Amino acid sequence: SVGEDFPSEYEQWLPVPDPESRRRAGVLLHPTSFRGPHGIGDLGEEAFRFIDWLHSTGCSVWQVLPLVPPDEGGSPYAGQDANCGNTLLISLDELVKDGLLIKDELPQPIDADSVNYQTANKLKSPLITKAAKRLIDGNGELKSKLLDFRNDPSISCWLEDAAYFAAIDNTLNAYSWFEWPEPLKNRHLSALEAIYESQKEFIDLFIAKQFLFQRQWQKVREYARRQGVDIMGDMPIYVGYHSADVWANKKHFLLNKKGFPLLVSGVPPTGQLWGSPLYDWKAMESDQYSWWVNRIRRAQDLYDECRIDHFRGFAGFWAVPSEAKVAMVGRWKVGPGKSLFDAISKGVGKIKIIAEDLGVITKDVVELRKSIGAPGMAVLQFAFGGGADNPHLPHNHEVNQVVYSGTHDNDTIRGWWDTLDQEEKSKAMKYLSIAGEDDISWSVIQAAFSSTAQTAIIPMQDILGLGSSARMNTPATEVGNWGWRIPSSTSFDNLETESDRLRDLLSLYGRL
Amino acid sequence: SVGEDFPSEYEQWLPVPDPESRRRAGVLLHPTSFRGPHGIGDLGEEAFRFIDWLHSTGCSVWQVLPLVPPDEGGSPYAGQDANCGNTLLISLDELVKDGLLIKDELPQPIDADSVNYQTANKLKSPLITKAAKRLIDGNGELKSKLLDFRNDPSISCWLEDAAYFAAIDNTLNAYSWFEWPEPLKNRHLSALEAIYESQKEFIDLFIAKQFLFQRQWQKVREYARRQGVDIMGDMPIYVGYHSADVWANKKHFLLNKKGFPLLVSGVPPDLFSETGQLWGSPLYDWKAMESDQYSWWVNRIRRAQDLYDECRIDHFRGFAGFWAVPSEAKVAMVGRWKVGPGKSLFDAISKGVGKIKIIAEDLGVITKDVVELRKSIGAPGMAVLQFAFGGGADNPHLPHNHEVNQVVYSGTHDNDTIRGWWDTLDQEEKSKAMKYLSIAGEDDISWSVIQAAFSSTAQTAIIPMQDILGLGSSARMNTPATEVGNWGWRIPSSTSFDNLETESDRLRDLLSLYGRL
Ligand SMILES: OC[C@H]1O[C@H](O[C@H]2[C@H](O)[C@@H](O)[C@@H](O[C@H]3[C@H](O)[C@@H](O)[C@@H](O[C@H]4[C@H](O)[C@@H](O)[C@@H](O[C@H]5[C@H](O)[C@@H](O)[C@@H](O[C@H]6[C@H](O)[C@@H](O)[C@@H](O[C@H]7[C@H](O)[C@@H](O)[C@@H](O[C@H]8[C@H](O)[C@@H](O)[C@@H](O[C@H]9[C@H](O)[C@@H](O)[C@@H](O)O[C@@H]9CO)O[C@@H]8CO)O[C@@H]7CO)O[C@@H]6CO)O[C@@H]5CO)O[C@@H]4CO)O[C@@H]3CO)O[C@@H]2CO)[C@H](O)[C@@H](O)[C@@H]1O
Ligand SMILES: OC[C@H]1O[C@H](O[C@H]2[C@H](O)[C@@H](O)[C@@H](O[C@H]3[C@H](O)[C@@H](O)[C@@H](O[C@H]4[C@H](O)[C@@H](O)[C@@H](O[C@H]5[C@H](O)[C@@H](O)[C@@H](O[C@H]6[C@H](O)[C@@H](O)[C@@H](O[C@H]7[C@H](O)[C@@H](O)[C@@H](O[C@H]8[C@H](O)[C@@H](O)[C@@H](O)O[C@@H]8CO)O[C@@H]7CO)O[C@@H]6CO)O[C@@H]5CO)O[C@@H]4CO)O[C@@H]3CO)O[C@@H]2CO)[C@H](O)[C@@H](O)[C@@H]1O
Repeated sequence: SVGEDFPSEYEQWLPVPDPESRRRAGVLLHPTSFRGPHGIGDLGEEAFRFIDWLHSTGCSVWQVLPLVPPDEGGSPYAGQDANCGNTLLISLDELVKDGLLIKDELPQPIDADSVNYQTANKLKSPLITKAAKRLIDGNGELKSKLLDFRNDPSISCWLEDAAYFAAIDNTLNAYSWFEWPEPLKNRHLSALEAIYESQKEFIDLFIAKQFLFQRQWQKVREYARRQGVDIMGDMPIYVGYHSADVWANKKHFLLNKKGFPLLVSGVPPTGQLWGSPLYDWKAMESDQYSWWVNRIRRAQDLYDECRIDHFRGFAGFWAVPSEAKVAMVGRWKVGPGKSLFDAISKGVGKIKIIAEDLGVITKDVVELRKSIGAPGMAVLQFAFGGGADNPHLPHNHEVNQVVYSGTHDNDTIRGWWDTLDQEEKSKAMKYLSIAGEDDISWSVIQAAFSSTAQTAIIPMQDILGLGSSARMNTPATEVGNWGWRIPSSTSFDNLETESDRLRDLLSLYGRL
Repeated sequence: SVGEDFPSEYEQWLPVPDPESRRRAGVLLHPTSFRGPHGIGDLGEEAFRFIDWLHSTGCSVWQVLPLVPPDEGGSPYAGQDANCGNTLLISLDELVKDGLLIKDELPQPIDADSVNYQTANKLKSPLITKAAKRLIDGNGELKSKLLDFRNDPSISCWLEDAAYFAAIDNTLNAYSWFEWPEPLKNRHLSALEAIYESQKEFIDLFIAKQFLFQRQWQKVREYARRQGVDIMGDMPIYVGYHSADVWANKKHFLLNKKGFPLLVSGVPPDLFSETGQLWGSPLYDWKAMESDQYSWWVNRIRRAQDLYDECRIDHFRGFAGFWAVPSEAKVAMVGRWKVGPGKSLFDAISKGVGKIKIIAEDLGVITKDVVELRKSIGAPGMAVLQFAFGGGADNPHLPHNHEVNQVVYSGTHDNDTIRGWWDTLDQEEKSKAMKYLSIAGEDDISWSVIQAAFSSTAQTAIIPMQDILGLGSSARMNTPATEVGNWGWRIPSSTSFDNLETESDRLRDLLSLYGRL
């Protein structure tokens, strides 16, 4: 009532910081990059030591690339399945702790300054198989947990299809499932029954290996939670054609009557022809988008938060005739928009998505992102072309946003600086606080941390001040990517200086 | 619909910047500070030269302090009236252009490094009176404009009361209107009639002088608009007791039956103040104001719209909740918090006046209701960089904590200059500032802070002229709670707007870099 006395509590009725608005920082590091003797990083001791080091710095987020089974080139983005984990991340030493291997069975260490997948597979897979076999042949607590995992409806809704798909793909010599004999191609019940009988061992071992992955990943996730670290995963909007995701869900994709894609993914200008099948969004509507709901439920199972690559495809997507050799001959199609996210909310509750929204995007993309409250991205490596309206410049950043120095698709800051255009360089020198070129990565890190963006993420390569040899991926190249590992001599114990320097900057910019 | 082709225009359907979100910068400079021969700055040629210089820098806002008639110490915040203009800002040269003075009547120039009000009044007021007399005695276009001004209902709703109040205050030897004889104190109709008869000349001259102020100020404002410069004024939430604002609107204030205030304004002791502050202004009877749809405040805002593009309101928190001290108290601690009018006030203003552009002065420990009210009306608050380096990294004045809908200052008229502030800064705050700011020579510390203001996400950055000129503590405009030596700063006599090209270039370069052009 106007003019009357307030209660005496008035003076303590102060604004409270919303815990959901807490400023934070983190590190982008894929677990393949961890040090160790078995040819690849894994979910063992180095994952826990990394989490400890991250906690020591004051960082509270760890971002990974997709954890799916990669292709032969190591790519997390050409996954063999959208929901399975990369079994080569399984730690042999952790299997010893679980009693499925004995210490004596572990292999002699190998030099692998970079990940060679074929070498890691040859070394580790026989032992992961032996552990899985011991698991299925036993009858204890661990076997009982395997059964709970296998019979859990939110696991079984993708795992059985994944395991049958893999067993068929293992048994058949064929390019893709389009070439499979009709009863297998089209999942006839008695054909699938016959596959279970004839490939029973393969199927049970595949499922056990997914269990072992789940168990180890979940231990890592819990450990991160215990040390005040959230994990942010990565989910590409599209899935590959030759996958259980498509084969077991044909009606949910734009395929012809023979199961061949009608239209494929890409972006216009030469633009890019990615060549993935496209979702049949109208068909998906008819079962309240169950396929996407299930995918998000799996993402929730693995990660605290998730980046979706090419988030713009939910508003509008480029569709290329499947017979085309290039992208420029396609059409833009209307995406599902907020009705998809409404269905997800109804199905799964609150989600934490990060929209990858880089490049030329349309007004509908921005409106959709805002309507669901998702942050977009700023990337400082992109800030110094054009004028002062570039959205990647700090003064243009938004609070509900994730700022990066760069992503896995960019060179390291040092490498980027090396090849940078003179006009962009002179510009960067005005915006950034730069001392020696040796320390350019720390200039950019400081600019990221000084941002109003609620979350700042730095690649481990930039914290280590590494050059172009440490770049994780060069887009559109098909060899020499995804192999970077933390140098063999750099232990998390050897990074106290870097931790102190990070912590000092987080303190200064209110991210602790 | 889903899955179908978009039109072929799709790829050009790009996000458009909202023109209302445009980043900008500006300068805080009160017109008394302009150079010139008559003891005080004025609304003549220096105001136009300043606008031209400001335009050249890329700035698009000019902020002033209240333009009201100040007290004898020069304070714009102890105004004699809430709506009148300070007639000492009237340019004598502009009166010559209007044919109301001849060049020969102008006084010999005086050296006045700082504004002395008594000196300016003695020099200028007789000539402003002579001009006003010539105006009222004439017939012609200018006389016709005077009549239009006087008979305009949105002028007359405050000007007639102001003019009668001033005529009585002139005629009577009394401390305040509380001491006036009852028929004058209480505005008896036949007493007011008698005053118009006996003080007709005074009243007509007062009104003419307000006309001359309005004419000159409106020319400055129109010139600014032509050069792409918005003017931001300043309106203190409360008004003084000895004013037409109170005397002519007694039922709108918390007064007793004798017209003495029941409760007066202040703030209580704080995290940052052991004793609070007793300001001692009368308080609004907000309940009574609600009953006529806040007509007094609607009229005040209409006058603010007439003078300014946008307006800062000092102690905006008083609209949500206000501290009320028994008027007999010698100490602020004795009061209590009362419920303010909240958004119903702003709704009434919107109905009465349309869209307004207010800036909320919201500094210090404020309550959740203040923040919610400010946000509900879309008003920006303030950040002041001089306050940013105490406490930890959650300090709201630090750039990383700035908001878009906000006005960032290096400092205000109540703060020292940046150079002066730096000189006396606490070693712990200084070390902190040295980490956050980009500093070259310490002589150029004001430019470090300017850069930090411009680099902010805050939509508007405002810099005192003293900081552009890199001046020290001698150029501080006001020291709060002191009663002598304030409000006097003038631009050094040597420094002309024709010789600030380097400063203009430097500002423009920073505005370009930070997207404020
Ligand atoms: O003419 C005859 C006449 O002459 C004289 O009168 C004249 C005056 O002398 C003259 O100056 C002039 O006055 C006028 C002014 O010019 C004009 O500007 C106007 O001024 C008004 C304001 O309008 C009004 O709002 C008010 O302002 C007051 C405040 O009410 C008061 O509280 C106080 O605030 C200041 C602080 O004290 C000061 O410390 C600082 O605060 C900073 C702080 O330092 C900084 O750290 C930061 O703080 C954060 C903090 O970092 C963050 O962590 C958090 O804290 C939380 C904790 O962490 C938690 O643990 C938990 O506790 O919660 C807290 C809180 O959430 O949040 C903190 C807050 O954000 O930021 C702070 C700032 O935000 O600055 C404060 C603001 O200045 O002091 C101000 C200033 O005084 O009053 C002034 C007037 O005093 O109007 C004036 C006219 O009325 O003209 C006069 C008339 O001529 C004579 O005096 C007179 O007697 C003669 O008759
Ligand atoms: O395994 C077998 C397989 O191997 C290869 O395939 C693999 C790939 O090689 C490999 O890279 C990997 O790809 C995946 C990738 O790793 C993932 O991150 C993910 O990437 C895709 C993205 O999700 C998706 O969105 C898209 O992104 C591309 C965009 O669509 C394009 O438009 C384009 O956009 C970039 C611009 O070209 C570029 O210029 C830059 O733009 C910035 C400007 O520089 C800057 O000025 C600023 O502009 C402002 C202005 O300043 C302002 O005034 C105003 O006008 O606004 C503008 C715009 O805001 O800002 C711009 C940025 O905002 O950056 C743009 C963003 O990058 O390129 C994008 C990047 O490519 O496609 C990505 C993939 O290309 O998913 C990938 C796919 O899965 O894995 C592959 C699979 O293994 C072979 O290629 C295969 O053939 C082989 O079969």
